[PDB]
Amino acid sequence: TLDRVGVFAATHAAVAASDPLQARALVLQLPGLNRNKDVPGIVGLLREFLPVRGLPSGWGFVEAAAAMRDIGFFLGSLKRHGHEPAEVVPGLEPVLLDLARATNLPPRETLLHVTVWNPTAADAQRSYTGLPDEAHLLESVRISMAALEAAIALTVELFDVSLRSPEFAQRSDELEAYLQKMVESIVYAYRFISPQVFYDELRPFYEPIRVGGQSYLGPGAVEMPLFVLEHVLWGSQSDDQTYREFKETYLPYVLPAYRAVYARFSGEPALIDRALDEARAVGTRDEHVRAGLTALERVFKVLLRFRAPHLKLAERAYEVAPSMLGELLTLTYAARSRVRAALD
Ligand code: HEM
Ligand SMILES: N[C@@H](Cc1c[nH]c2c(Cl)cccc12)C(=O)O
Repeated sequence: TLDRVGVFAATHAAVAASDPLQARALVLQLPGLNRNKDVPGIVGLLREFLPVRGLPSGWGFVEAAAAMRDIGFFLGSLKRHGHEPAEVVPGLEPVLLDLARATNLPPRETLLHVTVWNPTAADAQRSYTGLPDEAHLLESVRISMAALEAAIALTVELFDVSLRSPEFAQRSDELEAYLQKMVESIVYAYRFISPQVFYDELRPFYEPIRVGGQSYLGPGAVEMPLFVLEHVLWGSQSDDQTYREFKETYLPYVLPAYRAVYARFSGEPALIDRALDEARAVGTRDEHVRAGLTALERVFKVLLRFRAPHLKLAERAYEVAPSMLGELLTLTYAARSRVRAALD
């Protein structure tokens, strides 16, 4: 039914199935060490598989990203106990920079490494804490990530589709159905994840680390390239500084394609800006214009069905949240309102 998801999931699975450092049984031991707060043990465990003499030259993106995933869980772990991994692990930083080069991504772990590039089986899944809530946390992202990537593709395609065309409404309705997975993610999180366990036990593992003379943020669903999708959809031309800064902050953490998608659309008006300009020039008595705008409004409706419940979720945990959440929600409502005013 959401048939575009399959190829994305299949590329994720290629990385999930890769164990080039033969680290599976070793990374499974990390949660026990984190529970004991055993920093020397954690370093000693990494040094058991960490390449000291470089990366095998037969490797490609898949193996390098898999290697970054396995070393990566030790990065957030060591920082969680108060230590810069690059300061406490000999030869680690060069390795991290080599993997950042091989994958064209930061020299640490990201959301991608800890979720969709991370195998799902109990005898294989990598984790910081080994907690049920962490298992649930990773799954919440696996629900929607492949659908999100498909949604980005659909958004780029929709950009060049004229509102006068019946394709616009059809494409808009299809983009909605993919973004509905974002809502499924939140419903799943609110049902299965303890806010208190997240804040007290999970969140301490996602702090920044210093590599190469700069700071790199830890894994978060904030790194999901939804912001790129909405760059193209509504936000590219926005003059909100805080929002611009927010997008530029997480940009390095997404796949290179989406960094390129983002670059391509910064110089153009957003989809919403073109669609509304077209609607005012043609008229709303054109049925394809009416259906186009109606379906586009439902796209904004589903984004809000993710974003509003997600704010409550974050505030519930931080009751045990960064204000940008509220600001982004307000912006999205304004965009939806513009689409509504196009029909009222
Ligand atoms: C208890 C669970 C969760 C908490 C406490 C939480 C909290 C937060 C916080 C505090 C931010 C602000 C950015 C920052 O970290 O500084 C944020 C942003 C974000 N989060 Fe979550 N989150 C949770 C679950 C999820 C889930 C399940 C998803 C989707 C799978 C998700 C997707 C996003 C996205 C896409 C953003 C960027 C802002 C936006 O699009 O509105 N989060 N979240
Ligand atoms: N969405 C929030 C909560 C979060 C932290 N790490 C996460 C992971 Cl690893 C998966 C899903 C959500 C989160 C964030 O990006 O910080």
